[PDB]
Amino acid sequence: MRVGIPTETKNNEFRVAITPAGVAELTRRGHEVLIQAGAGEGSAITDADFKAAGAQLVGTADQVWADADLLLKVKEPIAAEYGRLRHGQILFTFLHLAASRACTDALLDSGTTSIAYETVQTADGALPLLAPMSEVAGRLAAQVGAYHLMRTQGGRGVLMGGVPGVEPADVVVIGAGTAGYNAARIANGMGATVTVLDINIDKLRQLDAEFCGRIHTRYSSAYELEGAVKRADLVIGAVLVPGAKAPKLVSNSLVAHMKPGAVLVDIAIDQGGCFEGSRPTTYDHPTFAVHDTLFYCVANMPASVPKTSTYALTNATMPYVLELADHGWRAACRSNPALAKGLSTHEGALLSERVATDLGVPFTEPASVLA
Amino acid sequence: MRVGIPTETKNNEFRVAITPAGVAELTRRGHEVLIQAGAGEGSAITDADFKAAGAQLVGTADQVWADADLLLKVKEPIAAEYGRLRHGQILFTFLHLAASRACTDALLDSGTTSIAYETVQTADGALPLLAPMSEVAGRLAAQVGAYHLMRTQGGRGVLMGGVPGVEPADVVVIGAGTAGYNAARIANGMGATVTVLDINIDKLRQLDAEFCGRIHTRYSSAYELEGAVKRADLVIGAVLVPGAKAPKLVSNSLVAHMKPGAVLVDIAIDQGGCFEGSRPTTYDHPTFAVHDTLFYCVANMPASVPKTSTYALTNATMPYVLELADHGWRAACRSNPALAKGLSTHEGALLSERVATDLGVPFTEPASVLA
Amino acid sequence: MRVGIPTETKNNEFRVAITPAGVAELTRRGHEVLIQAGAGEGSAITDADFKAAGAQLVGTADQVWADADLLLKVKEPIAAEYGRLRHGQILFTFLHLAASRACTDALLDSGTTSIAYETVQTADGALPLLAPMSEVAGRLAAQVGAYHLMRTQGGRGVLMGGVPGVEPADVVVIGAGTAGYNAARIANGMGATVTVLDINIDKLRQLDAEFCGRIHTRYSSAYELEGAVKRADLVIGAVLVPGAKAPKLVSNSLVAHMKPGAVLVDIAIDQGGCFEGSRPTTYDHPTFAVHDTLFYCVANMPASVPKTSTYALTNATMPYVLELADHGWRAACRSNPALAKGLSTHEGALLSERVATDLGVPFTEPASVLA
Amino acid sequence: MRVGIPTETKNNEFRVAITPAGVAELTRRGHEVLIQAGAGEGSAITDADFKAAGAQLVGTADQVWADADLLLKVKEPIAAEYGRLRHGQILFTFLHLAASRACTDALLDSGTTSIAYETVQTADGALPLLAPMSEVAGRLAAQVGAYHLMRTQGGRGVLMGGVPGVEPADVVVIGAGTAGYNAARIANGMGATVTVLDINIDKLRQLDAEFCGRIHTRYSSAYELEGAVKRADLVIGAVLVPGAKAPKLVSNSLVAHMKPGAVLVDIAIDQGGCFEGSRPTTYDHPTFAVHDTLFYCVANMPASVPKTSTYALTNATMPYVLELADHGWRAACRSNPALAKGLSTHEGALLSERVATDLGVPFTEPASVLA
Ligand SMILES: NC(=O)c1ccc[n+]([C@@H]2O[C@H](COP(=O)([O-])OP(=O)(O)OC[C@H]3O[C@@H](n4cnc5c(N)ncnc54)[C@H](O)[C@@H]3O)[C@@H](O)[C@H]2O)c1
Ligand SMILES: NC(=O)c1ccc[n+]([C@@H]2O[C@H](COP(=O)([O-])OP(=O)(O)OC[C@H]3O[C@@H](n4cnc5c(N)ncnc54)[C@H](O)[C@@H]3O)[C@@H](O)[C@H]2O)c1
Ligand SMILES: NC(=O)c1ccc[n+]([C@@H]2O[C@H](COP(=O)([O-])OP(=O)(O)OC[C@H]3O[C@@H](n4cnc5c(N)ncnc54)[C@H](O)[C@@H]3O)[C@@H](O)[C@H]2O)c1
Ligand SMILES: NC(=O)c1ccc[n+]([C@@H]2O[C@H](COP(=O)([O-])OP(=O)(O)OC[C@H]3O[C@@H](n4cnc5c(N)ncnc54)[C@H](O)[C@@H]3O)[C@@H](O)[C@H]2O)c1
Repeated sequence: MRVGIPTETKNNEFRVAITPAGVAELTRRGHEVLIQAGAGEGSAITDADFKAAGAQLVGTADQVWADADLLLKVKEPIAAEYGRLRHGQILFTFLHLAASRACTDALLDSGTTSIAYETVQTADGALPLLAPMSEVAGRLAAQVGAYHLMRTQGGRGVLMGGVPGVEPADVVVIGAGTAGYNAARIANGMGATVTVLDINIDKLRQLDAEFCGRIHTRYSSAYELEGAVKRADLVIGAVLVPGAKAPKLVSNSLVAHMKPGAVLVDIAIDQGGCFEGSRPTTYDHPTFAVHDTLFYCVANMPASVPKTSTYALTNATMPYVLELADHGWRAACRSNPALAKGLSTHEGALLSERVATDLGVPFTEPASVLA
Repeated sequence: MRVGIPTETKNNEFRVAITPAGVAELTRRGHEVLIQAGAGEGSAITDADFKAAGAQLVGTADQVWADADLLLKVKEPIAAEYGRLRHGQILFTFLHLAASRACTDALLDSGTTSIAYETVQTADGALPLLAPMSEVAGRLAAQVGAYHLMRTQGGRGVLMGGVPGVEPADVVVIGAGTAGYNAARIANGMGATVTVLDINIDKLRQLDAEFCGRIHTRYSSAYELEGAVKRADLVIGAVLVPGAKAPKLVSNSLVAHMKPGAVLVDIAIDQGGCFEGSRPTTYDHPTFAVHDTLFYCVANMPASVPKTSTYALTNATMPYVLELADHGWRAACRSNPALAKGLSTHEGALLSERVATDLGVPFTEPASVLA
Repeated sequence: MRVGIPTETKNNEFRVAITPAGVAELTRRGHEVLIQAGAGEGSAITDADFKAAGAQLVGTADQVWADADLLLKVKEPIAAEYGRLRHGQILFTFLHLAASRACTDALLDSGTTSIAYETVQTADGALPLLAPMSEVAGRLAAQVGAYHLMRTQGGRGVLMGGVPGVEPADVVVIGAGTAGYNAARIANGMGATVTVLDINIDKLRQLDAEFCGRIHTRYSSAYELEGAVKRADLVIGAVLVPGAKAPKLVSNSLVAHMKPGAVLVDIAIDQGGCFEGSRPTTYDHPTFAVHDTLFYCVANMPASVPKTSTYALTNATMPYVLELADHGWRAACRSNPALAKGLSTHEGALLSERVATDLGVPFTEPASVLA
Repeated sequence: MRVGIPTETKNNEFRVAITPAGVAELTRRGHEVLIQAGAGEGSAITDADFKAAGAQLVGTADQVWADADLLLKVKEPIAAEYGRLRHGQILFTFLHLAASRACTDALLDSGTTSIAYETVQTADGALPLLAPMSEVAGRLAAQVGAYHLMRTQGGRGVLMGGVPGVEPADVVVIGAGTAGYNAARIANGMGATVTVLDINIDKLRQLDAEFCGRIHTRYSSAYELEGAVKRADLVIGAVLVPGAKAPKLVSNSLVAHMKPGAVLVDIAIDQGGCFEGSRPTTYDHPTFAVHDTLFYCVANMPASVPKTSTYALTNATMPYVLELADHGWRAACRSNPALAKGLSTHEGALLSERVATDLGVPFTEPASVLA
């Protein structure tokens, strides 16, 4: 089997979907690894480091996409890449299909077989391949939120943690999962007063236990959500139902009642946004205004700390990459139920129910492709 | 007596030297309070809020400077203000005289009588008027340091706290006083591994006690400083000898051997900078490069979070402002040795020994002006 | 049924496989309990204490081995005990068969039926009978490691926790399971800077959550493993694949590049050792040298704190002892899949797959012995 | 002035009274530094390291003692060194004179001028040169106490921290000063339940605040002392009255009522011992028995971790060494009242009142030697 990794083309995307250690393991097992030259440059991995591990460097993107049986990526295919999608080829990357009909249609029309990092799910309900990017983004959201709270950046001009005698910032985190817990933890470490909302009370119990009383928890009812968002300096949206679109929890009329200069960071923007006003932005133009608040909506957040995120991602992905490479996609998916649950696309068939329900028709096929 | 507060004119300076509560106290005691129109706008204090407390609003800066016996500021007089300096007037603000020959010269030449906030010193050695601004700055340094470590900003692209399985950022703080303790505390809260250096072992003992083992402490010898700074992702300089220039502890050749994309935040920039390459910068152009590292040297740091810092500052200054207004400068200074230590300038005489020795001649007069 | 407990014969083994409370439960249910006189003396349990609970005291070891249907021990049979092994007898103890061809062969040849404490495994993957001994050994490892770091015992002469102004010891723990978590917790409590490595990222996540940032986590790749071990003063090997031999993770060539006087504690020595140079030692001669480092390799660790470890063990084992005594071995194993997983040996058949593949041939039989 | 450092001669004493950084400072100021060849070897400081800093290496001890105006040591002169004591020479070291009539007499008869590290005391009551050795010894006491609690070393066989479901060791620390606070902190970090006693309630308050409820505090009356010691597994004596002999707080009759295998560590053994049965031991024979308990009585404790303790000591002593070298002993003592408090001996006169009243006659002279 032939494994390809191309350079990420999305705006400011510095991650790469493999490191030399991973190349070494693949080649040890007799697979060939093709890598677009310069693909690891964002993450400070030279073409030479890749070579030394047994990779064949290739001059252009086109030659990675043709040739490769298993295409490993970080982000979803962008428009300019739709034409590179092949019929007898496995695509393994973050897809976020429920948020992009165009990407979904491009996968279905090309007949490619695709597996989403973010829907790979173990029996206990964890998402081990999203988890590490949720950790990075949760932590990032508190830092960038803290920074944009300065007057100098258009925020209301309060210091996260206050100083003795003077009140700290008021931070609300919607969602007590991986990203939410990490956002809350960092925000609390900077001295903010932190409140997190979720519909799952057990998630609130764990948070309550972990910090004794320090992080406040509220049940995420409409009343309770409005009360907290109204008073907040910084709101972080970190909500998920694993493969689904993402509920609109904060309306524009709500934001109209917020303190001027408040900042809202929508981690749930890949996947759709959990604020009504959310729209994907980029690291070049990260923010925009909604009634006197400032919105921060970068899809692709982990990309700005590639030294951390590249390693965090590939430590998690490799064992699945190896299962795919050794056994081919079906069989890997028959042996590994968590990998099966990541199956999204095959020969024009939409294999994920949540995506299908949210996208209107398509219509599912379950996993009678697994025969 | 007549108390004047003008609008701050330094770049991006949003603080104001008094709040309504302070105005009300002054007025209740029979003093007149003159305030430049719009002085509190940066801090969200309206001209109307100031009136309600008993202040006379004045259309121009010039009328505040002429007329006021006691002039309250936040920052030092800047060049455009040198001509406003008067002979029979008390100026109470942050001066940082050892770092500016020009400003010292202008104070001497005008015959003004000046008290520096930053050299008001209690018997125990504390600096109660600097302390709140060192708190804000120390906490800001960690925040802005974390942000500039993103590849997106020119930094090396590591997340402060790392994520499980991946190392965190390596933070070194030079100086374990108010600013350095606070920078250390926030850096630690964001999950960084933190080392602080000082020549004062007792300061190191306190920090060791407060965080059990969590914050590492190193005795600040040349060898220990070089070792730590070489390995650092973020270096925060927080050194002071109370009225003095500030030693150059980190040489350019040392920074030549640092990791590419490291960031150095020099909180000791007012006062002169403790890195050899430091130079005062502004919120409009905060950073610049030195051999592949990024330097951050905003004099003026607390200005960006005025909602926090204006209150933190005036909570501390008000009792001293009251002593000055009720009794006049000599007598206030005869009564309160902490105030006497802040005496910098009177009728062409330099009253501060540290400033004097550092500025070359001038030559001290001690406080036989207190008669 | 008749239950026998002999005196432990291994070097410095002070534990006993049962306490008076356990004897009393067995007796209440109509079983006979035979105990070698003096078996509880290492753990401060007198012959009289055992009598009061309903035990028959027996003068010699031989009479316990013959006579007893269920033989409860703490350690594996040693060579002088091979001749005591009988055909229609249940042996329940720590076995570690993958580390001893001889002990395995002796059980096979004797036809005895044996269940290993260390492979009794519940549905969630936990090893409830190993666990309390991993807690003791993990906590012991940090203690004894701390001690042998003194120059006086051959170590490099650094204090675990340092003192303010001076760096602490650098501790690496390989394996984030029960013993690793416990070693890290105590090492950290003593002020050391602690890094733990594992291939299981979820175990890294738990450890990151429990101590906030305080215990560092590193993904266990060969590169990360080398980096960390090279810099360490104390290395603790706590790696564990349930019934298997144990990977050699630290080569002799690697130890040759370690700081002189470093100490390596191999908790995984029962089971084979995870350092290349490891070899079982005893409490009489616990350490030996390997290239200027000091190895500590006591199989048997919990034996030195029997007041703690005898109770910790028997609190966990008793419910399983009761099921075996009441129902006999098959039936107990038919009803309790956790107990079935501990089945090692019966009438010349090796019942553990991991042991079988590690020992070369033998060849498995699965549990068609359960009929 | 000429400064000499000889090799420490006490049993297992691996510390050295100076480091290369200290030699370099002395040399820079125009002083001569003479060092016995091999003096730094216990602390891994080579003869070459000392040369590079400007030191003259000397072949024998005798030549350091003759020749040197200022003689810097770590331990007190031992008997084989009494003949080396000279008239016009400053001795600066740990003395513990109230515990040795012989050493005192030898200093008196020789006419030497001696300053004790342990009685150098600042205005606030702190002992800055003792302090770093009390930190090391306090942390060591918990480590070595933990170790000797193993049955394998004669202790009762309880693990410091217990394990879930089983009780931890019960630790009592007598004295809540530097060593006591440090012993408690490490004991607690290892999971023991820790009670500390002192007659100074404010020290009890500090310790209650620092650990919230976690470290128990008891007022040290005879009733409370007996109650706590009777129930303890580990007792640490850390009591300290600055220059005095040290009260016998724990009688032999009391130890007769202790649990068998209990361990008593007498940190206050330099200075005389605070247990009736205490007697100075060495690292070669650290322990002895007293009524079924085990006593640990190493005078000299910090010597086993010289990598830590040499730096901790010399970081504190250097500024005082510099004052002595530059100005000579009187003058240094006239300028620095803290140094004056360390004055012990001059031309046959005993200058310490506490030592004098404890040793019976001698008789004080105060510091009319300072003229
Ligand atoms: N592109 C990026 O920069 C990036 C990176 C990582 C994660 N994310 C996104 O962050 C979001 C959350 O990620 P995660 O891994 O923490 O998910 P998670 O599965 O761990 O947590 C989701 C949590 O949100 C909660 N939730 C669902 N509906 C809710 C509601 N109506 N009100 C309050 N809480 C609700 C759930 O109960 C759950 O506890 C996802 O949309 C994910 O895609 C984005
Ligand atoms: N303009 C601003 O944005 C701003 C605001 C606040 C404070 N500051 C500056 O921050 C600096 C720190 O102020 P602070 O209140 O924390 O001071 P502080 O007096 O409380 O502490 C300073 C510490 O530096 C240590 N130090 C002195 N010399 C040293 C050396 N050579 N090596 C290592 N440590 C040394 C001292 O021992 C002391 O503990 C000052 O320069 C102050 O002016 C700037
Ligand atoms: N005889 C004794 O004194 C004594 C007592 C108790 C336990 N032990 C030994 O301690 C060892 C650890 O036991 P435990 O109960 O903690 O086991 P555990 O299963 O709870 O955890 C072991 C950990 O090792 C990790 N691991 C496996 N392979 C790894 C790899 N190659 N790199 C890094 N990590 C890896 C696993 O992921 C797991 O998290 C076992 O060998 C056990 O027998 C010895
Ligand atoms: N040689 C060594 O290895 C070594 C090293 C360092 C310290 N020490 C010894 O440790 C002892 C403690 O030193 P330290 O630096 O912690 O002293 P310290 O002065 O900081 O504290 C000693 C404490 O003992 C308390 N104390 C005095 N009388 C008491 C009484 N009768 N009952 C209860 N508490 C009482 C004091 O109140 C004080 O808080 C000293 O003897 C010191 O010499 C030995």
